[PDB]
Amino acid sequence: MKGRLISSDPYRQQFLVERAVSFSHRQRDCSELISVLPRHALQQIDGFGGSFTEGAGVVFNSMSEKTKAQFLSLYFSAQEHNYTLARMPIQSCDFSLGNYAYVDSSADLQQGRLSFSRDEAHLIPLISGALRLNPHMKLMASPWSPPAFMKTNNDMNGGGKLRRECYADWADIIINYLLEYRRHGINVQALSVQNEPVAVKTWDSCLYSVEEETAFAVQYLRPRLARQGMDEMEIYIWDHDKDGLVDWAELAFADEANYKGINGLAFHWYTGDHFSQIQYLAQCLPDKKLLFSEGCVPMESDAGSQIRHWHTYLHDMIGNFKSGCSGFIDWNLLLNSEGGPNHQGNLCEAPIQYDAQNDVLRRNHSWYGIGHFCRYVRPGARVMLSSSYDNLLEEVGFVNPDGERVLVVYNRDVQERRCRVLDGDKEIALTLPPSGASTLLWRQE
Amino acid sequence: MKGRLISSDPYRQQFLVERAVSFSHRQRDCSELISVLPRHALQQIDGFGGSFTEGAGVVFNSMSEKTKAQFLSLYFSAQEHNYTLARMPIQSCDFSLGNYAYVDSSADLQQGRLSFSRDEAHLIPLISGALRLNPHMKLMASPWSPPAFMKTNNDMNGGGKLRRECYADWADIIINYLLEYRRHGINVQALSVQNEPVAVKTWDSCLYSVEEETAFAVQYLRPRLARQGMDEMEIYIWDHDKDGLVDWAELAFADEANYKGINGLAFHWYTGDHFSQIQYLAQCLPDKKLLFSEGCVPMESDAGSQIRHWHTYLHDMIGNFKSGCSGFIDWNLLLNSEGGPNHQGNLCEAPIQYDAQNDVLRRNHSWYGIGHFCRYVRPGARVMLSSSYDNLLEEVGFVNPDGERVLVVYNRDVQERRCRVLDGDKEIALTLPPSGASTLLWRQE
Repeated sequence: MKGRLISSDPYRQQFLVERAVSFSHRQRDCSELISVLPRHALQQIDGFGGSFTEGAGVVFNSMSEKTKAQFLSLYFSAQEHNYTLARMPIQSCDFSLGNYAYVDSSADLQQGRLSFSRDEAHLIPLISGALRLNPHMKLMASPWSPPAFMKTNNDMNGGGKLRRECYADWADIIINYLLEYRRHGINVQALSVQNEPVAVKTWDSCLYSVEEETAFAVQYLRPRLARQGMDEMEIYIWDHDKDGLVDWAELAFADEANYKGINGLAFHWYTGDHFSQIQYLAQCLPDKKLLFSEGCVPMESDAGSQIRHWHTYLHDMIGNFKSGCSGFIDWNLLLNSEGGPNHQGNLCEAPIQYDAQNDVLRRNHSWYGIGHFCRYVRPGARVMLSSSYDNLLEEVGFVNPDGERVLVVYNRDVQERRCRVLDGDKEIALTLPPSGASTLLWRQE
Repeated sequence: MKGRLISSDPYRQQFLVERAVSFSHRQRDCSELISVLPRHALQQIDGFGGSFTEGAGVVFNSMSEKTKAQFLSLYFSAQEHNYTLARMPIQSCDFSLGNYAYVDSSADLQQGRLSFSRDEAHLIPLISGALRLNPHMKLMASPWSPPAFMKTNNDMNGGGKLRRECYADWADIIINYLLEYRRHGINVQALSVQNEPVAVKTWDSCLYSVEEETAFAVQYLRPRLARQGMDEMEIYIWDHDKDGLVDWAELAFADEANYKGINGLAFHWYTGDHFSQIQYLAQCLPDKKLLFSEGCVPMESDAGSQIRHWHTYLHDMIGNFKSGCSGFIDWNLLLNSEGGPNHQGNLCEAPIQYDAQNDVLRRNHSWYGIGHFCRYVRPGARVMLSSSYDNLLEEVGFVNPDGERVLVVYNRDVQERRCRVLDGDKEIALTLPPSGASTLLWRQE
């Protein structure tokens, strides 16, 4: 039995180095093992990707044609990151030049006058470019806030709630958003009712109780989607941090109608690991999807910033998938050198950043970290059962649809560590430097 | 809502310090949380304990009468560790003065000439003393090796296997052992077919294929136990390290006869964490028990060795229970100053060691670590759902039969760490020093 080993040694700036390797008959000793049992498959995953925001779009539009091509190939080429998922905003989010909605007054609403010109200039070009490289990407759309006049606070920023008498109107706008994008060759396959429905932000935000969020999904979105023949659309709820996952799910799915009309829950990583809540729901709601929909790290200039970011991405991804996660979607795919533009000054790092002045593209550690997963695991693959002799050696494995085994191993220890990947009567000894990560690919004999 | 907090700092050696504490209404911020959901109960646990071996018995017998009482109280008093489980060997194990069997020729067995002199002299006195403090202890017996003449290698040591024509006779000896102990007021409630059935040791050992081990349990042990009115006896298989747990269970429980006659699997920690395998079985075999039956650390006198031992016990215990474990049984309860007696020089540390030179008893760090669990969690308790924002802050919670909530938290980080235990709309902020451990006790309002 043989395979391919892709190894990264961040402290030496060595990333995704591939080389041919071969397994050997296993030794009797059972120490330092990372046992893999490909025959025992767990949950199915839908893919990996990042987010298209007005900010990312504006930065993309500012790239030279040469850079645009390089950027798109790096992320969407089947020979590179092969991104298969994506998330985008319905109207403005903080990563926009400013607030914007598809309709700004009750009068324009009544007269049916909507405007998508802004998305057509800032978002669609980037999305269309990506779709050219991978026309089969599964796209998800989520709102940060309904138009100002449809809210109790008359402001897209600062929280507030959707006025009860505007539920139908907001749902109708979302349908037009979908029709608008379909006209430009962009098909959406998933939606979330609202980004962080329980959190007030100084930027675009809107609050919904669990009863309100689920009612909007089942009573308003579902019937309309069906009438448009968009029955297969997936709808996710929560779309917030992992600490409140179980509490929300419990309340939401207690109602049979919600269980039937909602596909699963989306979650973020801003409050930490909380992997146990993903696992509990994976066991209680085996037929629902638990999607990681957003995460990012701040801009930091100290010596250890890149290594810390590397850890944050790998640690959360491995834990999520080992716990029942159905997919991974990073936040902004791209941002400028300072981590913008953001209309509220909430600057953040993105795996790829671009400097327009010198027309220089930069790949941060996180880009390579995500790569240990996305470059090798395909949509439809299932996580496989595996175990590690030491929790500091983080690991998770998958079996692609074609049977290819894929194992990701990350050493969070501050020392070089060893392990023996054991698959039945075959094994391969690996040595990882501190913070090193390796992806092993192989097929049954 | 009030509670009790028991805190330990292994470096400063301030163990199990208790103080009254109070929860406060939760703050809106959701960072640094260890979320607990008592309403969601997981697996039930049977208790905590240690092992009685000839070695431990000899050391116990060597103590002064005052030290014997101190020792017994520390481990079995309801006001101390309150051990509720125990494991002991059927015939000799490595922690014995030497090899010994209850009979050594088919002729003597045939005529009922068995000898329990050594058990009566070295094991029964210790066991009886413990039973005096806790008459309801759940005792488990496991063999390391059948008599030499019943094996293919005619040696209790060095592996070999039970001769097929001796299955009935070995089973009878086991029954005789049970009747011998019963006549001495000692009732056994559980058995394992063989200690480490796939491992050859320089000391007492015996190999069994999974087919052989299960057949012995179902085809020979069960019938005999039933005819003696011991049908309630629990039988465990595997009784080895966690790395081969799923593989063995898969093969054993594929047969209906085995599923109906075997109560679960026992396991050790000698090859590392491998927590995922416990979790997988907890999901696939929800009605079977996954018991941790043995573990110990070697004698080590280098700097910080006590902290490492403290870590080993707490880390494995927390991981096991979070993953589906039904109980904890430590290896030798007591050993001499050097970590013996052991007839193969396999010296190990025990939570309590006795120095016969000056009649001094010493409690190692591991004793206190185990206490964070055993002094507060009662048999029949159920693990509760909980999650941590940072897995370096290891934690597991329980709900005792009387409703008391118990949360164990261990900080494996190298710096002081903070966390907010969140129970519904109530919280309590805790600060743990490096390697610190805390047990929080409380009841619902």
